[PDB]
Amino acid sequence: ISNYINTIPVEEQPEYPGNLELERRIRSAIRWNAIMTVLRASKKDLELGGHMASFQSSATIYDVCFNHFFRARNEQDGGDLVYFQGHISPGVYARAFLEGRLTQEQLDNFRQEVHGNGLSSYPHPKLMPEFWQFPTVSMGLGPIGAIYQAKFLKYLEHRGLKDTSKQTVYAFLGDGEMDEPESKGAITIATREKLDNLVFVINCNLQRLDGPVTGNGKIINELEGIFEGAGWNVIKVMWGSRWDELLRKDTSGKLIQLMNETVDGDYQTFKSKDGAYVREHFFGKYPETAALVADWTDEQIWALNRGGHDPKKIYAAFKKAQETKGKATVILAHTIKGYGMGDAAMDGVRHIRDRFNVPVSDADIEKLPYITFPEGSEEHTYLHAQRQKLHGYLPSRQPNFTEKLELPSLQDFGALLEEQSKEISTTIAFVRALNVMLKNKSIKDRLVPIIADEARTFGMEGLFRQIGIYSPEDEKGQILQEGINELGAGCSWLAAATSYSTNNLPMIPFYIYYSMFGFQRIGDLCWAAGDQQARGFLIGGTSGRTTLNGEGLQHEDGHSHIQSLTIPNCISYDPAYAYEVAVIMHDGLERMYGEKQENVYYYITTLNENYHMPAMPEGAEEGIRKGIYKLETIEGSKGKVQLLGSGSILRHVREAAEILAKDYGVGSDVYSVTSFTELARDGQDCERWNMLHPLETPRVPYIAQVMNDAPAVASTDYMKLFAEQVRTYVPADDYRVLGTDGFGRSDSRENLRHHFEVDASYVVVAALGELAKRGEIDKKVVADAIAKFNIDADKVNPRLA
Amino acid sequence: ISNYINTIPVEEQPEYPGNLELERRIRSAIRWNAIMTVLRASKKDLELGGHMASFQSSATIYDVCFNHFFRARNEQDGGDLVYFQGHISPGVYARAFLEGRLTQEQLDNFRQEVHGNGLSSYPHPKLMPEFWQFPTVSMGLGPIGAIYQAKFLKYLEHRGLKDTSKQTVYAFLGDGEMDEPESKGAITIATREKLDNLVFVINCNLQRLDGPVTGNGKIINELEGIFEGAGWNVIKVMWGSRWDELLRKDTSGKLIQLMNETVDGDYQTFKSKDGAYVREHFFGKYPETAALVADWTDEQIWALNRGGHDPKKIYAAFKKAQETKGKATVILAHTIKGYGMGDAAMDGVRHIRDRFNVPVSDADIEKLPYITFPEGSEEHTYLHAQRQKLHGYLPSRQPNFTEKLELPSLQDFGALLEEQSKEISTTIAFVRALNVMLKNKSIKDRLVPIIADEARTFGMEGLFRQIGIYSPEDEKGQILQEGINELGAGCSWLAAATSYSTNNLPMIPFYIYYSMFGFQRIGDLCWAAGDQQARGFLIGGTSGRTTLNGEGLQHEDGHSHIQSLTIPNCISYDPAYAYEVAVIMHDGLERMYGEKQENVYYYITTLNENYHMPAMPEGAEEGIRKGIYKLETIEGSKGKVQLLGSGSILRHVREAAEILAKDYGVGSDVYSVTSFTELARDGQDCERWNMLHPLETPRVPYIAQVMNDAPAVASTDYMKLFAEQVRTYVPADDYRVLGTDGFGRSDSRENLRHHFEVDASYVVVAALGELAKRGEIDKKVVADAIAKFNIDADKVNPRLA
Ligand SMILES: COP(=O)(O)[C@](C)(O)c1sc(CCOP(=O)(O)OP(=O)(O)O)c(C)[n+]1Cc1cnc(C)nc1N
Ligand SMILES: COP(=O)(O)[C@](C)(O)c1sc(CCOP(=O)(O)OP(=O)(O)O)c(C)[n+]1Cc1cnc(C)nc1N
Ligand SMILES: [Mg+2]
Ligand SMILES: [Mg+2]
Repeated sequence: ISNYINTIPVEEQPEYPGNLELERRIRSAIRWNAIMTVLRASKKDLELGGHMASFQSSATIYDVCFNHFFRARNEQDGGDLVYFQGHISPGVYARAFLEGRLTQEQLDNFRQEVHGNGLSSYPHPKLMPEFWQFPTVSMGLGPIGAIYQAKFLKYLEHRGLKDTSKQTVYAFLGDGEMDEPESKGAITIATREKLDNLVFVINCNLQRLDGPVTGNGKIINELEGIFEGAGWNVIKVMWGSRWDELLRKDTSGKLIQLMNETVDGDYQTFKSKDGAYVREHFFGKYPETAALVADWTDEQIWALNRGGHDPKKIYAAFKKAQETKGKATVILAHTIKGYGMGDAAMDGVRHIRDRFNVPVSDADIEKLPYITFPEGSEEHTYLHAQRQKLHGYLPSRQPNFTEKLELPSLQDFGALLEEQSKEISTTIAFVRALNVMLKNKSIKDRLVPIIADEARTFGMEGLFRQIGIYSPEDEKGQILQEGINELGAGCSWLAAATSYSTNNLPMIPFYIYYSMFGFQRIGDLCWAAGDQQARGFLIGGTSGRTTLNGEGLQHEDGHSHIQSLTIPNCISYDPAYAYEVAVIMHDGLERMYGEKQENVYYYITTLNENYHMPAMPEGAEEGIRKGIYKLETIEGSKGKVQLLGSGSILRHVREAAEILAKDYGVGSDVYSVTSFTELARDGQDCERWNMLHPLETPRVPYIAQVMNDAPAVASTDYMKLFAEQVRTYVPADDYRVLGTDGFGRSDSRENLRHHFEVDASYVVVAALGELAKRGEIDKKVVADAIAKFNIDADKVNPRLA
Repeated sequence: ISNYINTIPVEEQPEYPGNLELERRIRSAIRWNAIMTVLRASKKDLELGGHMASFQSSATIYDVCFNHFFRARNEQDGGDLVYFQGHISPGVYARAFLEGRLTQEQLDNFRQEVHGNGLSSYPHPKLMPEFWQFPTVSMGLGPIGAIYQAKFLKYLEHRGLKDTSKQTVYAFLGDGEMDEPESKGAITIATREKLDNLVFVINCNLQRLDGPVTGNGKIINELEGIFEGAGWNVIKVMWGSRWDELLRKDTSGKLIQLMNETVDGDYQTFKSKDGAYVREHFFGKYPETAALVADWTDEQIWALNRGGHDPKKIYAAFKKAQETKGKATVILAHTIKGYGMGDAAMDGVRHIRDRFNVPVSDADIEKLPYITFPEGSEEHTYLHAQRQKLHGYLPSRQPNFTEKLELPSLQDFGALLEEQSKEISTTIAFVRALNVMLKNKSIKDRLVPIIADEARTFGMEGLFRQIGIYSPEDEKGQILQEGINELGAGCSWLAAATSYSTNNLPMIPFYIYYSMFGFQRIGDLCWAAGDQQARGFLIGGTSGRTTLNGEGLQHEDGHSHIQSLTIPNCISYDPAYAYEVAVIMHDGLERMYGEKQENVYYYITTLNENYHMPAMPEGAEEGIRKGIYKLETIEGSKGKVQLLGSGSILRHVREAAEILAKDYGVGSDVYSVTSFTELARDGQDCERWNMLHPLETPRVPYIAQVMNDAPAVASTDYMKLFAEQVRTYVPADDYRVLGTDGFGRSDSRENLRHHFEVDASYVVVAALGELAKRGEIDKKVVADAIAKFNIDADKVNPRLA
């Protein structure tokens, strides 16, 4: 911790390069337009919401950056990647309007987007695909997202894929937001990886929403203490220019002592009072500090301002950051929340128009008019001139990449479509599939395999040799080993998965990890990734409740597919065989990185269990993509059922089919369900459309074009809801679903599959019971199966075990 | 960052209080048994798994704590709260066996728990309720959980509820695990709250699972740097006692220097070579260093050990931690992963036996025998004596609290059961219910309201005047204000929700926050809370996709219920009315904290929208708790349907019922569904039971007892699956479900409810559609309803919008 004053003394401060007077004029119009946008919205009385106090506190910080630092996307790179603090969006909209990028109508449609000519409350690429870039309103994600984005830019340079040396990643953070663990939890990575292309800008207004961040402490010193300790370059922007003479003339050092000892709570109390109060309670603390302003008026004392509101102090900080190498920089900008808003914290607008000398008549002021600068005016000219010098306007977003990739054909995965020699797992199939992609000229080096420590568990260790591990194992290494850090790996994945948009350089990441620690652990990032239109693959390894058998409660995943189906643009699959994994990976590659450029990302659960991998049935490709296909039908003259399975449990459902046929004379149609969720969505879309077009030919759910009406049983390694979700669309009156509801526990696969009532025995009993209800076999046969199979009909429901 | 030597020089090192040689005899048996447990499991060839290398590196650290520090649960307090690193569990089981707390048959069932006499892979209270206390195997949750547990202990002392001053919270962490953002992201909280009852014990073996944490750096210095920066007391336990004469003998300071410049990777390299390669590639760096070991044998060099393996060095650290006040302490213990396992990390077993002088003869070694110390032996005597002086054995867990609470009756919530004069929301209902609880003598001071910054948004402000904010606004304050930190808040909620077990002191937490930032953001902690048998309330405020209308994509929650239903022991509700909220909160209170002591926690989504709140219908209580009740029946002669709604959307389904009756003569039964998830679980249980008891009369799902066969339509503020999950159990041929699938966006509630196709007009069209299909009405009237209601039949599916 250093003294509570500016890091950069005035004698080391560079001359300000812009026109302060003209800049303030434009900045005041932006402040005004932002407040008009939100006030106009609130007048509608539709609970639209919106904030003003935060942007008022950081407007000058953004202004200096827009006028002198921010590079826009250009022909060479995506420009500076700015993670705009979410709730200051009105200020960004206000500037964009001023630059003629948005119409008044749009501002008048702030927070009213459904009908198409409105603006989102916050940065949401999915809602405004040509405008916003990084979803930041869920606090804490921006900081860690920014760290891994800066690290990815370095990666692209080190790998010789793109020169990104001219890009800087700015993460605009709140001080209260720094309390989210995700906020400082990975700051150490920036020092490890020497991220001198990263600048954290923390708006230290000392307040969060309902009160001070740490009233009895000094948040700025806390921030400086931990960032410095983590090895970052810390630049404090504490006091404005009026304080300089004061600090210089004070030979006693008491003013510094006084600033050091005063806590946040008191500094906040001062700004809520007046000049006389500050003279008595702050300077009045010591005779020497009292003497420094004895000859000042109370009004002159009240003029003293925080550093984050002084363009000269701000510039000094951003320029210094720009020259700092070998590590990242954090700028702690001291501001006043609700700056210039008066008592507020219908003439409160009058106060604001007076305070910022806004050019709005006391006559028109009732109309909450927006201010624009006409073409040819000083303001208009300067505004655009500064932006053109920095390559244009930002934020801006390109929705599709321009180059054409020569993707592998499904035939290139031919080896995986044949029966496999040895028993292997779908995870081994995944690695084999990746190897096929790594032989493809067009995308081999665009692939970004990502792992969170665990590689050996996934048989990925065979790649540490072939393509190497990134380590600026050298800087040309291709694999990203992020350690025990799922959120960090997900942030690398996200940066890679959106490179097609931000850098017009499509990269195809495959992040494989323990499925349990996917959506459950980084779900807020998975949602944000959907918002950011990520295109990549999330491979949930060691998946299935009963399949990662020895690991237990906190590892046995029988529900990640329930979490993943809540993300609209995530496409999820639970393949049982190697050929399915290949057809799915190929399809995903084609949809996301082929000419379609579909904005979706994939989720594929894979397994750590080896078993026989048969050849793909001729023509089953499309059915695998759609979510289901008939594997075979076994004959039997005593009855007929339908049996569905997915993932590791399918082979057990097939075992049940053979038992039903040979022991009971019951034939069956056996289906592999590669994606219950895609089938459910398809069924939902068909019935929605049918409800809306009552006079037309009703659409038939895909699952109904595959299944028939005989009694059906489904079993998977996931909770029942995974397979039950398609009930409405299954065309049979009986559809029984077995699943792994309940907490996991350690045991053999055999014991867990019996415990969770999903093994072949339970599928047979479920099928026989349906026949028995139809009077096709004696109920005693079902009772006898239960006993023969050692099934305990009265053990507690696994959900409650 | 200090020199790469012990923080506590030998001159300030207290005399070790124990019998080193005897403790080693005991420790060697624990080491042996842990290994035997894992090897015997491996022999079964059931992919059970388990670890050995990690515990071998930290065994002595734990051993010193078990002999001289760890306080067991006693009559005064719950003892020290030890968050044992998850994968060192075999060592804990080995010691417990040696203490006679576990049997040999239990060790032989390591990782086979289904049949009842086994041991979980890791610390899972849900699976071993009388043994484990804290779920730590999901890395990163242990450290932040421990920080807030330590804070909660202080809270209990300041509130005057329990004297926890003698309790220390120990978090045993791995160095690789420190990369999890949750691991270091909340550490400044320990400094703000002066948590001198918290000790972080980081096993710095320089390795994670697939390689070194940071081979090109020095993870110990990185850790010291940031913890020191966060205000913690850092104690580095670097070198064993053999280095003391050496470090002192060096006058050039070349050794200190040599130690400072060597990177993690080099150090790991050395421990795989031998004294030879060490006296040359480490000591043979500077003539002054290689000269210190001039008169030394390559064997005496190879003898130099890391501090984490020397009990004298370990004791000093823990003793210094125990004495420290005003801040938390972190101990960085330098160890060797796979310590003493030689060759590897019957020949390897022979090596272990010899290396640690294990009392196992050549004749018995092939049987992989466990060792025990007979009563009367020195080892047995010492083992138990040390533990008795420390109040007993740990870990151990008490599943139920002993005191009897006098809970408020449902009558005490009478005002909430009546028709409300003022239009209010379910969130206002929750705050009022809390207030009722706050007037109950027995539980008023056991309630723990928790907020993450936002209180004003939730109308929680009126409570500050009543009970205040915990702020050591004073240390008697009842409300926990955790700032912008949902994970921290969840950890405080967990600490409070499990106080009933940990301190035999029931505390009832109510954590209210934006629902979107619940399971989605802290889902891994929620799962873990289930494992920890948490009994508390999670209130997802501002819930529903269309109800928090202006906030948009990262705020509009139409899926938290899909995430919460994956947790077995979480009970979820989405009430529409104030009376339902009171009935739900009363029942949860009774279930969890009444005599039943059910191990579940509640999740209730509440709304920010005000509307008319009717009186609870006579006798609806049981239906409200079970999940559904028939609100009303509307007469009609043209047809009849059933309409279901929950949350804020029920109001609209009720309006659709009026329209159906007024404009189309269609009558209906209207049901409020307070919990689609509890109904689906009930349905699954009935079907599971019916399948398992084919000779019995089929049980009928509650929802089917309540409903009839008339065409049904359901609408909610969540994705369709929320209501579709009960499809199988709805006894009607048609069950259409409207829901809010798709990303949220900003707009008026009216525009979003139309966009997401869940408003009254869509319910009416859905119902007419079913009647037309049945022939009751003409399809043409369905078509005319669509145009009449300004419904765009061809707009894109909201899931895709
Ligand atoms: C819906 O509007 P809101 O509640 O005002 C909003 C914008 O959603 C905010 S703003 C806010 C306080 C921000 O305080 P900071 O000091 O970080 O920023 P500022 O002082 O405003 O510059 C919080 C906690 N949240 C809520 C919040 C909480 N948790 C997460 C993960 N994200 C949030 N964004
Ligand atoms: C299946 O067992 P496993 O992989 O050996 C296990 C126990 O599951 C572990 S152990 C482990 C490495 C531990 O490294 P540390 O340096 O922290 O500890 P140690 O060196 O062993 O003392 C990881 C990443 N995981 C996996 C892991 C990853 N991510 C989370 C959130 N939790 C985990 N626990
Ligand atoms: Mg702030
Ligand atoms: Mg380690």
